[PDB]
Amino acid sequence: PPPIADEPLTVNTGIYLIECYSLDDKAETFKVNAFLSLSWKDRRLAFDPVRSGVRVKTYEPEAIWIPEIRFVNVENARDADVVDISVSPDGTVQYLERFSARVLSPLDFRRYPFDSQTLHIYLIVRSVDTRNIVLAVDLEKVGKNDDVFLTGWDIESFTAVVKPANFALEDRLESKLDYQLRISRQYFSYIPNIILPMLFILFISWTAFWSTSYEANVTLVVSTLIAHIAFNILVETNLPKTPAMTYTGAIIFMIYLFYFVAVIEVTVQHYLKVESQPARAASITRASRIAFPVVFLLANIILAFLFFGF
Amino acid sequence: PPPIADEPLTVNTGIYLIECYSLDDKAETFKVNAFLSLSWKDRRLAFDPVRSGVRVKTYEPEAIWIPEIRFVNVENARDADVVDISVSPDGTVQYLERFSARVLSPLDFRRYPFDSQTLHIYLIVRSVDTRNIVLAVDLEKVGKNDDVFLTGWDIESFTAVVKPANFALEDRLESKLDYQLRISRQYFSYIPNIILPMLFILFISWTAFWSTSYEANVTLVVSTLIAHIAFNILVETNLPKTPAMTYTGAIIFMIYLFYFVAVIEVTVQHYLKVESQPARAASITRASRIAFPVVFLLANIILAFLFFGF
Amino acid sequence: PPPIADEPLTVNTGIYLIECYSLDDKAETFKVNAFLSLSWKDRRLAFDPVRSGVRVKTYEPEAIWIPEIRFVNVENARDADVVDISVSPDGTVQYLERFSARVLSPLDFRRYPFDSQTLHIYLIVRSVDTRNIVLAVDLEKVGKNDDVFLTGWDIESFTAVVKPANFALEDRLESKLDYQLRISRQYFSYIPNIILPMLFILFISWTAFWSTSYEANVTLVVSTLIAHIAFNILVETNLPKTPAMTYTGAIIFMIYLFYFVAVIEVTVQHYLKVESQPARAASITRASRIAFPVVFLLANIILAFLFFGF
Amino acid sequence: PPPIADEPLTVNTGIYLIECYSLDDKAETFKVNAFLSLSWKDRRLAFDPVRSGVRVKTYEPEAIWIPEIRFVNVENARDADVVDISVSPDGTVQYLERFSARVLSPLDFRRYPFDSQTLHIYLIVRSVDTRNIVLAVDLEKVGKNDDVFLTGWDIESFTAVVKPANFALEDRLESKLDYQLRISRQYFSYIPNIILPMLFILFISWTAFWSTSYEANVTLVVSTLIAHIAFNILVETNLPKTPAMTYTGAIIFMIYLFYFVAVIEVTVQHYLKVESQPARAASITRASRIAFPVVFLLANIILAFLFFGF
Amino acid sequence: PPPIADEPLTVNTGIYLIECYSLDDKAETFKVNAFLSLSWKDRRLAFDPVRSGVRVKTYEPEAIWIPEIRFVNVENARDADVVDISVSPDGTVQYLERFSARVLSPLDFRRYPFDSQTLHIYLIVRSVDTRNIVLAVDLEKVGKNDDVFLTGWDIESFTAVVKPANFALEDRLESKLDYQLRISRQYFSYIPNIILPMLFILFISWTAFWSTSYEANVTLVVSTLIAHIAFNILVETNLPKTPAMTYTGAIIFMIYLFYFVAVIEVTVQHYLKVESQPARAASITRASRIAFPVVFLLANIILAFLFFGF
Ligand SMILES: [Cl-]
Ligand SMILES: [Cl-]
Ligand SMILES: [Cl-]
Ligand SMILES: [Cl-]
Ligand SMILES: [Cl-]
Ligand code: NA
Ligand code: NA
Ligand code: NA
Ligand code: NA
Ligand code: NA
Repeated sequence: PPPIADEPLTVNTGIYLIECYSLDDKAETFKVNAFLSLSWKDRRLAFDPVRSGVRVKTYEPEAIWIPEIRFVNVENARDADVVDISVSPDGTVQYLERFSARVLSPLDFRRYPFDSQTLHIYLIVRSVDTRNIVLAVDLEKVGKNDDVFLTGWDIESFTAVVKPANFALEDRLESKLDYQLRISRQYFSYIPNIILPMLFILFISWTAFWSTSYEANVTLVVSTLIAHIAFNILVETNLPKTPAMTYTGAIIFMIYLFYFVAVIEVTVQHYLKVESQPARAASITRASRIAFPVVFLLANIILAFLFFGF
Repeated sequence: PPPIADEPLTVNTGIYLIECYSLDDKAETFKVNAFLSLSWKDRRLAFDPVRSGVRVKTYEPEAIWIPEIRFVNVENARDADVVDISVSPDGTVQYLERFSARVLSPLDFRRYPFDSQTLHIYLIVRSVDTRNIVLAVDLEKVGKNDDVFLTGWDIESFTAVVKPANFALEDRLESKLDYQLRISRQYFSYIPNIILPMLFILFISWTAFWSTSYEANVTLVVSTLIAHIAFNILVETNLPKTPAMTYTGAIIFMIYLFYFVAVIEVTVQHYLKVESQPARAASITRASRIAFPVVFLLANIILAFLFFGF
Repeated sequence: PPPIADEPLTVNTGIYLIECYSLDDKAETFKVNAFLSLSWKDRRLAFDPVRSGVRVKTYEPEAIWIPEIRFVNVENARDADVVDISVSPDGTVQYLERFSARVLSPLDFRRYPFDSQTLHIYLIVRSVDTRNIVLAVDLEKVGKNDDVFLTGWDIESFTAVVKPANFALEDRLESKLDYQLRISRQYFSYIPNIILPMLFILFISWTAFWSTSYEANVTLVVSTLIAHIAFNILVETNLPKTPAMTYTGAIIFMIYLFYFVAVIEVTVQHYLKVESQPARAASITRASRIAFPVVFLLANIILAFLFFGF
Repeated sequence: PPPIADEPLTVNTGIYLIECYSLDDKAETFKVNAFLSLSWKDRRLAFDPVRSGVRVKTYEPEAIWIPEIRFVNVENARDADVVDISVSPDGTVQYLERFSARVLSPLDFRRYPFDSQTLHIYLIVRSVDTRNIVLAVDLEKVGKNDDVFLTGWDIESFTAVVKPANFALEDRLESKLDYQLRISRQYFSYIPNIILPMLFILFISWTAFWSTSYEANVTLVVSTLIAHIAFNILVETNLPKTPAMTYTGAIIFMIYLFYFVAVIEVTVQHYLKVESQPARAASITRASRIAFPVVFLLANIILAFLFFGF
Repeated sequence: PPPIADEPLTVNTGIYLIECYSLDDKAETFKVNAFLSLSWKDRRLAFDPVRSGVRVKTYEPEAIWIPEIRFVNVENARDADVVDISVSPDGTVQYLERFSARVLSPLDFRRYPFDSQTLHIYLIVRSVDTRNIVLAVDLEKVGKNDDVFLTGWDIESFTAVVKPANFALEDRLESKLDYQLRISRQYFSYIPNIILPMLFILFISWTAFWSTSYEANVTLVVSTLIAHIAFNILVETNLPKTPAMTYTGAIIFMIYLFYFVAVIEVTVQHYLKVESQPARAASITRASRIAFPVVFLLANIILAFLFFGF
């Protein structure tokens, strides 16, 4: 029994995150636990304060027409839980439900660890006989409770883009709001825990340049390579999968490449030494001692700028 | 209380994916979140626009006969959620539910990474006293929302094969539509991340051909073999299980075989050198230096053609 | 309000697997998605075709007495979903529900990979005042849809043992049918993927018999042992846990035993060589070169016959 | 509407395990699938066999007063499913529900693998105006179906301690029965699969005592130590976590300690040999050859007795 | 139909943990299974003991007004299960439900293993036309059953902070109680299982200081480094992820740093020895033998005090 008039029905909306949690990097989902606040005008149940004796009149949800607002990027039926429905005398209705749902928003991992994400929560409504359109009421959208937290993330801001998207969909108009939760990662624990030790085991690999012992060198470079793979396995949890070209993935690939050309160098130095041209051998090792750290430092700087300064 | 007439009842159907997600390579399932749109003629509730005063008359689902359309390859009861039921005056009924369900469709991994899949969603309906038959209405089947995504996949097309399958089943006719979601994988991140490093550790194993030191060689080939297994463990996540003969599984098996015959070679060179026939030894190593990369490049080319050009 | 007469009430039953899936080797469960078809005589609602005008009369499940058929080995409340209830005029009732449940049936892993399993689905019904007994109707038990699949398994047959088990249980008779889904494993992908590489790394271990260098030998045998454990970790996914004495577990244990006695041999050859009896040393190695592969081939043949030919 | 009389209301209880499954060593839970059988006297619905014409009168659960029996150590709302309620003429009521629930009972891992556990299922009931007390009826408690199984466990016995615990709780009497499922582990598969290979890799470590080559020895002892950690990783699944001092944890710790003092020994032998006192070196190695296996055998015997004979 | 009077409505509350379980270090959640006890005055259903004949009058939850108390930090709809509602003659109502819910409370890992946590359970209630305020009744808050246990934790105390938080929220007053479950970890099993073996493999690394053999030394230090990473992988389960600067993470990082500077030392000793200044080489090794254990002991002491004494 929808409200009837000469104009499209506007439904004011607001979201208020009480809790947000479980940012699943793998499934690209995150659970949320919030207030939904709908408000719209329905003159059909507008009433008299004086004859009825009360400034505001509450109703059970079965009793009156409540618009079919629905989340779009939500993986399951939401845990709907009505908290209040109250009608002002002019027929404005104010509805407030608590809800929780796991939301599906894509994450972009290219600048990880130093990435930042912008999670989305969409809301559609579909038209009936009246055209129907949603819009944001900011006093009730200021959705962050002060206690909200994503462990490992700084929660920058919770806002909504005020202009609804409206479009044809299976021969009816539909209106869609985009709420946005913006976050940036807490990278620094990674420096002690991931980047420094990989660099250490890489440096141990470079020690072989001051050795001339081919068996000491192969044992050196290849055993460090095993250590490197083992350690990569150790931190495999903090290196989420993408089809995309990640930054960290880049520097890691580059490290495998350094293990490779170090093996090539050790082999060349041993071949030259075996062919009785010790001069070229020890010149190539003595040169490598500068070359490897430097080309690394350059390749890191290029690769850093290429992802961040671009 | 089914509609009654002289003809089999046709039910027009349409699906509209709002979101699809969670392509679980292991379980061969994928979750989907879509519109179902049923439409069929029921003259029994056909009505007069003029006496009733309205062009279209809505009904609650309890009120009227709605056909038992059911998914076939769905792992659980679907999260049904009716959005609209409306009746046109001639008695055509148009029904629209939102639903989400994890769908079970087999995946074929033989050409992985470069595979493509064609996920299915089946729809049966079972006959009552009237014969009952489903058919696709394309204006409401054009199921992709522009925002649909499977991370790591390009979503090619969403279509339905218009001819229903109809068949006897426990002494009743049944009608079955096959909707098809076609996808191809985003392989390229694999090149930096999986194939190149395996090839590097394999090349490091081939370095042993320029060495004559048996201890340097065993340490070389066997330590690279450990590194190889470690690395295979590292990417174990991106190498899904099959009973079938995979392409990537083929090249991997072939790599183990190369580690084996390299060990055989190193051993032969050392045995020959120990038996005072250094000429045959260093001839076999000097030969290996060409043979190994080449037979590899051939064996890869054969193996590639065998899976792709066949 | 149960049907009343002078005889035990027979309930005809049938199962029709639409889908089966998720054979969880760990939990020894497997999900199934099928038709249940109950049929039984109730003269109390037998009726007149002519006065009522219809050959068959449908009823909602609340309206009439439907026997409490229940699965036994099912881990949760089943997803019951009634599809049809129809009454023939003599009072025979034909009931058909779609259902899905994860079923608990033990698996026997002793001959794995080459095992075969026989999953079970039991059905009990408990007596009221009438004695109650189930029995199978084969036309509705032929439960395989042609599309049914367990990835990695050939689905041999779906049948039911026609004689019910009937027994006292807490002072009432109970009747129990046993449906049986028989399957055999798709082993062959394992040969390239598990058994050949383990054999290769074992052969690399045997290379040490042609070496006399004690450091080359320890590095050889012990580094292959690390590789072996690493590789076992790699395929740990395809080696399911049992309290029972597995065949594959046997050959694996035997491989560890071969690494051990190879270490013992290498040590003996080195001790003999150190005590100035080179003849006994090189005789023991030269002997080992035949002994190890042979005793292996024997021990595998015995072990194979012991599990399969017994 | 509770039964009223001059005495505390006794409720006879019985449990009948139809299936038990999913002994989760980690969560210390286990799922169970059984009969609950309640029986109690209610004269208010006692009735006349002759005027009513029937020996026993069934009732729907809504119709009459059924005591609030509740499980204590159960992690979720139980899957309640009433099977029968029947009233004898004197007013004794016999109630029988099927149920399944995952139960939380602590496990004691100190003697693992050879441990045995005693899982619990508690039942409380809370008093109303009548005092209320539970007690066990053994004919309906004999809860094992012959088919019950916990893979990897022998199921010793299912019994209940007949004396209820009764106590004040928030100003009301409460009665609590403790049913007990006793089990002992199937250890033997562990001998081939865990303990023997660890012992082998440890013995390989002791081989170094017959070597004087320091590089051979460090490669020996340290490479076996890597193998040991790898293998411990391989069986990490069968070594469940505790805050408590496990037996298997003890022997494992002791093994690490043996790797350590073997490294210390190899180092001392090399230091003595380097300081031109070969006599003390080879005396210490020759002594170690006996000492290590022996102190191990003693330390294992002490440790075994300390956990089992204590 | 809320109670009406001149004062804000107080609702007395109490929680009684029957069981608590599943402390998930990763998700920072923990399941709980408890009593909720609400009590509040409603004169509208106050009644006469003498005319009605009973001291206390029970009601079904549908019958009367029960306040919307709701958990805040709970991840799903709670498994509500009403046990009793009883009304005293003056109109005080006493309500008691059993419930279970997984609770979301952050954990602080900085002092792990030796950490202690303080889990929270919040309770809000939102105002209607009457102002509404919660407060704790201690006789019914004493929530620990004697049997409660978190394996690996000592359960210190269960209490509630008696002063409610009250605040504006979307134009209504809200009241919020904070129950607190305090716990401290059972660390000691970690000493045999994690810290001692890491220290052992580190000491093995220090053995290299008494060796002058560069190949023995590289094999020593780098192979212990592989062992260290392997072992870290082995205990990866007991080292939970944080964005924060953990203590155990600190000592682990410091251990990687010791492997690094030990490699640097071994390299320096070999370079000095190669440049014909053996005096400086063996002086640096002989110095290292004291330096490494000492700086370690200091750095551990500083690090310990920095986390604990600060
Ligand atoms: Cl050399
Ligand atoms: Cl050599
Ligand atoms: Cl030698
Ligand atoms: Cl030596
Ligand atoms: Cl040296
Ligand atoms: Na891992
Ligand atoms: Na893995
Ligand atoms: Na694995
Ligand atoms: Na593991
Ligand atoms: Na692990």
